[PDB]
Amino acid sequence: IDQIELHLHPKWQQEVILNLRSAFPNIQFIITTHSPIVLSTIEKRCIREFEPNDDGDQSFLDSPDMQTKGSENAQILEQVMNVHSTPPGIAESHWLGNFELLLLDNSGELDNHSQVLYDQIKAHFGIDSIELKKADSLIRINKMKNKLNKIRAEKGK
Amino acid sequence: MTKQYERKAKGGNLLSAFELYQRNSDKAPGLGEMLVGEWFEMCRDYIQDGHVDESGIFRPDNAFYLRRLTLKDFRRFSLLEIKLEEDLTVIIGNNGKGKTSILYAIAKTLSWFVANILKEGGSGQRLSEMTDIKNDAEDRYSDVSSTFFFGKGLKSVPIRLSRSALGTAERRDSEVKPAKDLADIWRVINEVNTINLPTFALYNVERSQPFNRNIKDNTGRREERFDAYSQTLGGAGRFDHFVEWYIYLHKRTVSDISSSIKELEQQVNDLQRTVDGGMVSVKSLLEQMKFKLSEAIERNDAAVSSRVLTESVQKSIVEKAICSVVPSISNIWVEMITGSDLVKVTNDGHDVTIDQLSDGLRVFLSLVADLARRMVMLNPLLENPLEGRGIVLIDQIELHLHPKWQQEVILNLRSAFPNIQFIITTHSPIVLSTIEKRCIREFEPNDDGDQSFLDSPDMQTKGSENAQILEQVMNVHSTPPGIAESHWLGNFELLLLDNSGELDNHSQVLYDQIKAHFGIDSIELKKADSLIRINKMKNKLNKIRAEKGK
Amino acid sequence: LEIKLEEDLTVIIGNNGKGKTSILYAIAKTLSWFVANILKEGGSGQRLSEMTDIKNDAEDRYSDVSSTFFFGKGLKSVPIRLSRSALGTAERRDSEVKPAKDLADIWRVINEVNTINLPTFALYNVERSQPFNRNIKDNTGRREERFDAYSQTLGGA
Repeated sequence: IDQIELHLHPKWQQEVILNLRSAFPNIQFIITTHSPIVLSTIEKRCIREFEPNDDGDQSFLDSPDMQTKGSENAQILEQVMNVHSTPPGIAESHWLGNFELLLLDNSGELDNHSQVLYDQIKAHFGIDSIELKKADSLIRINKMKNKLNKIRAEKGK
Repeated sequence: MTKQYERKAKGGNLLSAFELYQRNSDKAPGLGEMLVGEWFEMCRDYIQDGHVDESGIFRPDNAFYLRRLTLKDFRRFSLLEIKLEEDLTVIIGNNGKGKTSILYAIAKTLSWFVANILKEGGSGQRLSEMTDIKNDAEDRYSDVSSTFFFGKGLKSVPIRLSRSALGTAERRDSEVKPAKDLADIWRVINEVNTINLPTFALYNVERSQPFNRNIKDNTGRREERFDAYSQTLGGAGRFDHFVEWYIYLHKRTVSDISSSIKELEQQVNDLQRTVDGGMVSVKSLLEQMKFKLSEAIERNDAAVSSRVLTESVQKSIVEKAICSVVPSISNIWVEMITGSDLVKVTNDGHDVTIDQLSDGLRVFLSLVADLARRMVMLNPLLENPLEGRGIVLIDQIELHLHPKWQQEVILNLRSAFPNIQFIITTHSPIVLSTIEKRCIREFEPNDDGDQSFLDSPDMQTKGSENAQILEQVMNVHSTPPGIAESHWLGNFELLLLDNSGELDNHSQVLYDQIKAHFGIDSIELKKADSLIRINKMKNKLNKIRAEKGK
Repeated sequence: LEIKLEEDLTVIIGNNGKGKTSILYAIAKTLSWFVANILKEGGSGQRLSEMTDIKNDAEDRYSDVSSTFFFGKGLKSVPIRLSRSALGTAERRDSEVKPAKDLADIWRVINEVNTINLPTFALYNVERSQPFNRNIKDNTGRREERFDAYSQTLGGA
């Protein structure tokens, strides 16, 4: 079967391999795919991984180092398929990294540009977004660590 | 009669000026030439007028796009309305939800535009009665409605396509008169003084076709401007027409007029100097040669006289589109060394022909190549023909593409084709991670066709990650439910939560089994260690609180 | 390239232009000999083409596809080699398919003496997802014939 995930929603990719291997238990299936959701139902020993930087001169075709059966699809996408979970072509992806870099570039406290970009993150992702949740957790951790560093360096002289 | 028509034409409406143009076209020439000329020139300024922005991209002042679609008793839908976006609209949902059906309805609507641009009083495609009518529908007829927008002059272009059942004996009619009027003004201003026409293209999932190199019967002329409307809304792109057109561009960067002129004339003159005594027994070949020379001295005069872009800059613009959108390809050419004129592409490294490509780097190549070809033929008066108006319907844009290249397919398409309104359907969260929430029209999973409004998701998908988009927008879990190994972290969470937080025998053997299945460098084992130490931290804080007070 | 396919399920992953379709196509060309010699005595399966199968940078101008099958402890190795030389070359390379001929001849002979269960070889390429028309019904082959089950079982859809 070449590209078993053809035209299938990622809800029927979670069970296509299990259904096929339960109905046809003695057929040897040899299958190609581009989907971490299909790979999440397949053992690591059943996977033959092509390296991204090969020229066709490799003498073997090997399994990954990560057990994919039962793993998260984002973890399989990052590790097995060598693909970012969050896209690098979108400038809105690196906003949280630039935000925490700006927080460390300050004294750990919020200033004008970091507050503007945090409001940008707020108005982009929304109230219940986990990007905002990680952003406010970063604010809490760095802002309280400022007072920790101050109270430890007061007695250090 | 025309006293308020002149004011309506001066106010920024082109239909009234078109009516005065049509009334004064068959009037007395000479003295009446100036008024019909200035109203025609006003219509041409309204169509052609636009400006480059600060980004260097041509933006027309009067854009053309579909803005609202209504399906009544059409296929699985009872009554549904979609407010489509100006630039990108993504339709997502489960299998058998109706996303290939919305694109089919929009293609049936745009077929009338294509047909009435092509021919005066042409008839486009219409709805079927065996499939398009809703089963167990009490009305026994279906219709689709579109409300196209063509600037401030035409705020609404209402088109209805109706069809009754196979034997219900009704005469439901399609309202295609504003489509007729808009395509008729496009055709008449084009034939008087050529204008940049809009493109319409449908790329259904039956563009995954085996490539046959020759298959060359292809009835029609591949250089004529109204060949970009030939089989455009029919599923597969005409990649065979593209490769013949590209071969003709390669052999028209000097070496085809050479063939039509020099060798044909020299064969004809050799026969003419042979037959100076007459003698039909070799004069038989000569009349065939002279007729072939006449046939090739046609199909060239229009190519020189009706030429706005030169025949090499079209090739350069098409190559720029290919190597800008399609990721692995970096150069594309035609080589004639063999004598079969074969097109070759450059992957990462090696130079291979089009037969030896993949089936996801060739299908996407055929899509981009056909769309760039149709825009180059249909938009000759621009410095970049890909900054042209149109509507393109792509069905499952993420077809046969690796998730590395689904992260940039939409960005490349919307960066190379800025003025196309794309109306796509996807099945992948990698593609939706690069698309804003307002461009997404989802179907709920608990849907049976009675809904009347497709709405955006509640979370922003642009810049979000695959796990969160897949769990909240696709509404499917990251860990698969069918794999019993995927519930072990949750079971470990419950067998820690019910106890105080110390590892008992069952929690210890579950930790050992999680470690043995996943490994030592796994997110599941790291998360289990984090839960163990935060529950020990909870117990330590509770013991310190109990020692402090009671 | 050397592949160590699993007994039950094997999944081949990688980018586009890595050769997974080529691997499945090579296996289908190998299994066509088994299918054709199950149907007809002295039959011939498909063979590698001269235009696409040979590498464009091959210095030897021939291509080999060497498969090794397993049929129990009694017959542990069934070798089969599909070889093809380049077009316009005086040197010609033959294919050694004799163990495949022997095994499929055995299957056909035992079947025609006393009816046995036959293995199911199938390829499901991207060549599927063609549109369905109910009106195409006229065909030759008598669909209820058991050996009609091998009718176009490989080659795509």
